[PDB]
Amino acid sequence: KLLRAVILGPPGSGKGTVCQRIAQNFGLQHLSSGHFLRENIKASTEVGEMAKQYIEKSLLVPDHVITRLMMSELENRRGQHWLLDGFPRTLGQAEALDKICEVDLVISLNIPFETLKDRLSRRWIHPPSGRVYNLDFNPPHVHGIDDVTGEPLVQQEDDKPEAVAARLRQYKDVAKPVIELYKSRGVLHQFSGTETNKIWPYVYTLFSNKITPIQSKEAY
Ligand SMILES: Nc1nc2c(ncn2[C@@H]2O[C@H](COP(=O)(O)OP(=O)(O)OP(=O)(O)OP(=O)(O)OP(=O)(O)OC[C@@H]3O[C@H](n4cnc5c(=O)[nH]c(N)nc54)[C@@H](O)[C@H]3O)[C@@H](O)[C@H]2O)c(=O)[nH]1
Repeated sequence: KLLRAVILGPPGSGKGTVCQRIAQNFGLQHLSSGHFLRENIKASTEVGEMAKQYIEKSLLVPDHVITRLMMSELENRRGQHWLLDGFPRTLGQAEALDKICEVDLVISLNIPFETLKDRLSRRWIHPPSGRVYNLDFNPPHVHGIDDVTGEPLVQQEDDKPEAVAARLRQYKDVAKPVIELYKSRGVLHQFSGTETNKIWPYVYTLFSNKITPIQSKEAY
């Protein structure tokens, strides 16, 4: 009935980029744990307050806290098509997911470390606004500064080479049971390469099997 789709891959792999193309071609919003984590911190909710207790201590917010805030969001979006970016991260989150839907489509992105490192080295942000500047696509009008405020741009910690390598290894270690699970159900589609542009046509085709591509009024 409603679509239940998932895009997985290590940080830097282009999950956000693919989700954005899916929005422009299908009108399908994507849902991510980081985005819902932000939203809960801004609203100062009970789960937001739990996450902040970890963050204040420079601790990773545990998977179970993320499962909690994600299931709560999905359980309140039961009449919507879902496109999940990077969730489930773990086998236990995949199983949590199983209780409230049947996952139709899983896209896995396998991108070499060198590409990950080179993509993320080219990303800068304006931290207060969260405006993101990809230097190969949308660089700031003036070098080093935000387009509105002219305040200096920052490189996110996770975007630096050592952090990129650490996060890739963290991903590899956790990803295998999740990919195996969806592989045995026949819903997993795996893509490798260095260019999102080259992977996109295959992903497009998979979504158009499930939901109608948007066309313009005068395309008839
Ligand atoms: N336990 C726990 N888990 C968490 C927590 N928060 C989030 N999680 C999640 O951990 C996730 C990792 O999430 P993250 O929020 O820390 O980071 P992530 O969603 O992996 O974001 P990234 O922005 O690092 O990666 P991604 O969305 O895959 O990349 P993006 O599409 O933004 O591309 C990166 C750059 O490459 C560029 N790009 C893309 N394709 C190409 C291309 O073809 N060519 C070039 N030159 N550039 C390209 C883009 O313009 C972009 O600048 C798991 O899956 C869970 O969802 C948490 O607090 N605790």
